[PDB]
Amino acid sequence: RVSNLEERLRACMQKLACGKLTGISDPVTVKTSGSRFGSWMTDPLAPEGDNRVWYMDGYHNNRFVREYKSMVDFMNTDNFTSHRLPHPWSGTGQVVYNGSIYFNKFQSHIIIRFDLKTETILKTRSLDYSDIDLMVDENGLWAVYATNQNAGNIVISKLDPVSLQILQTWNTSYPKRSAGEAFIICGTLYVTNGYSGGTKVHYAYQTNASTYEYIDIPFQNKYSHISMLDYNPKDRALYAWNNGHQTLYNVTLFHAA
Amino acid sequence: VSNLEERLRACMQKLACGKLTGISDPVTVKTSGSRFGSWMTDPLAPEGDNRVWYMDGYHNNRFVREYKSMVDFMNTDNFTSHRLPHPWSGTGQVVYNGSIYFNKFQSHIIIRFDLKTETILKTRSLDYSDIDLMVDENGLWAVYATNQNAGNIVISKLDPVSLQILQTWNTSYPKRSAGEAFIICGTLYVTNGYSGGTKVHYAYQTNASTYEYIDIPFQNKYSHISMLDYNPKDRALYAWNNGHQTLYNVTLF
Ligand SMILES: *[C@@H]1O[C@H](CO)[C@@H](O[C@@H]2O[C@H](CO)[C@@H](O)[C@H](O)[C@H]2NC(C)=O)[C@H](O)[C@H]1NC(C)=O
Ligand SMILES: *[C@@H]1O[C@H](CO)[C@@H](O[C@@H]2O[C@H](CO)[C@@H](O)[C@H](O)[C@H]2NC(C)=O)[C@H](O)[C@H]1NC(C)=O
Ligand SMILES: *[C@@H]1O[C@H](CO)[C@@H](O[C@@H]2O[C@H](CO)[C@@H](O)[C@H](O)[C@H]2NC(C)=O)[C@H](O)[C@H]1NC(C)=O
Ligand SMILES: *[C@@H]1O[C@H](CO)[C@@H](O[C@@H]2O[C@H](CO)[C@@H](O)[C@H](O)[C@H]2NC(C)=O)[C@H](O)[C@H]1NC(C)=O
Ligand SMILES: *[C@@H]1O[C@H](CO)[C@@H](O)[C@H](O)[C@H]1NC(C)=O
Ligand SMILES: *[C@@H]1O[C@H](CO)[C@@H](O)[C@H](O)[C@H]1NC(C)=O
Ligand SMILES: [Cl-]
Repeated sequence: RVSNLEERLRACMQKLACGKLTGISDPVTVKTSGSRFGSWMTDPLAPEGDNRVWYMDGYHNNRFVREYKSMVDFMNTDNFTSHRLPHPWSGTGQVVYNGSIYFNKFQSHIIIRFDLKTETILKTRSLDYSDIDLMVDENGLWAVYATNQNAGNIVISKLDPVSLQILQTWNTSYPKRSAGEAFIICGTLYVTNGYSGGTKVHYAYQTNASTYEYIDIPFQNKYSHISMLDYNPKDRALYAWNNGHQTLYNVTLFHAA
Repeated sequence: VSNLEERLRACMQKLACGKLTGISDPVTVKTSGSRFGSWMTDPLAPEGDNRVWYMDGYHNNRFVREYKSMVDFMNTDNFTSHRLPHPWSGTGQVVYNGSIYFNKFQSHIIIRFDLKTETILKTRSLDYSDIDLMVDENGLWAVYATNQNAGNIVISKLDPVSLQILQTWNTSYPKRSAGEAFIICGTLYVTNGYSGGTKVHYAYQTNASTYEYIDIPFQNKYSHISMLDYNPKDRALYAWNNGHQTLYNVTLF
């Protein structure tokens, strides 16, 4: 199938162009709307003709997902379609991946896969261990959280996007309490210092080698508070919810291994 | 489809790249030919095309043996011979994308010869086995020594169609002292000699334009090696070992 090879080729090229984070560009304010907390994103596996933006206000008591037709439509207008999820989410760490929205069920360790076209829950899984951050990079679906197994320290888990089974789990040394926002680029989890004030990326955990090291990659916090910061492997950019603002960070990568 | 299948393979191979860390014990594929020669398979060949190309001698020969597959090559002496328009020199030939790239007899002339049409597609002279052509995950290469470089090995990235020199690197390694050499993921590995206890002890990364001396031993099973080339498709070192056809498995990192 031609459509299949084009998917495998695109995925391969993204992995081939993988690097380690060295620089974060200046943010471009996409839109100014919503409350203090929230999330906005696009589907990294969406077809070329699919540039839809998915938008979710708040980190609690909300079932409604906004669907904008395009990126330009999301900037200049407010014409969107409201989707009512069967369950409200918790936190701002959900992702739209391959036509489905993956989110954390309100006040629970339960991860839900919800098909946005069929309007149907496809899978439901509890970790039994924004408390849970779901994210996607060049390698697939991820889950970032914390356990009492660790000393409250951040935990990474690779998830099968269909069965939602944990494929592999990593222990980190970074305590979630002192953790700002986080994002995974090319299998390596980057952790920021805080949510408010001046923000920098000062922690990096490579999952391929199970090693961590302390870095220092500054990026201006254009506004007071950052409630979401997620990486999109297709755009090679950082999606951010910045205190009622939707901002985009360009990203540069340098590496060979 | 067929184009995407090849673009996917080219991408997957590049993704699995890494610097050489090990060379396994060789496997004797066949015992034939004179003391010098070269044998290979087209890295950009379809899955149904497992043909083995065979070139006996290093001086004034113009006949290439074509075996239908690895099986027919290993277990049979049934082959069809191709007559090249010009004799080659040395054992630094490569069969790339249906064409044989060889150095014209006693010259700096590289000839691209399509084996199906039996025609010469391109002919180019360089500035200067004197010229060794090889293929890795990145395409076609030319390795030799120049006059500007103090007899040191010189790498040139070639355009497989126009035989144009895209980029040139000058190593710090004298070709006279050099044994056989091969390119893996844009890095020239140079052996210590053709005979005795052989080992890879020089690696030049063309990407960073840097070099480092190493120590990667491998079994020179039949004492003398006149050909040693890397094939990015099956990730193995092809070798003409003193009238013997051998294969080395390679581990990267
Ligand atoms: C994303 O989801 C699509 C389906 O929406 C997957 O497409 C399937 O691809 C396989 C072969 O790769 C086919 O056998 C299936 O029939 C396809 N599904 C459908 C419904 O046609 C695609 O593989 C998914 N991609 C990832 C990375 O999970
Ligand atoms: C993450 O860390 C916890 C604790 O640091 C690990 O749990 C330990 O597991 C070992 C055997 O694997 C036991 O001997 C210890 O008694 C456990 N300690 C605790 C406090 O539970 C856990 O296995 C680690 N997981 C991963 C994936 O690294
Ligand atoms: C190997 O040879 C084939 C055949 O000539 C090349 O295929 C050509 O690909 C280009 C674009 O990639 C097309 O425009 C041509 O029509 C193709 N040729 C034919 C005959 O269909 C292929 O590109 C070559 N590969 C390399 C690496 O040189
Ligand atoms: C290089 O390694 C490959 C894989 O280990 C070898 O291919 C295997 O050959 C054995 C026979 O001893 C088979 O049982 C395996 O099934 C083969 N593997 C595959 C993936 O088909 C290959 O023979 C080795 N070649 C050399 C020259 O060492
Ligand atoms: C990122 O850089 C690209 C290339 O110049 C540009 O097209 C794009 O608008 C930039 N995006 C941001 C958010 O700066
Ligand atoms: C070595 O290569 C560099 C890079 O192109 C070039 O400037 C220099 O002249 C070369 N030296 C010799 C001796 O070839
Ligand atoms: Cl990767």
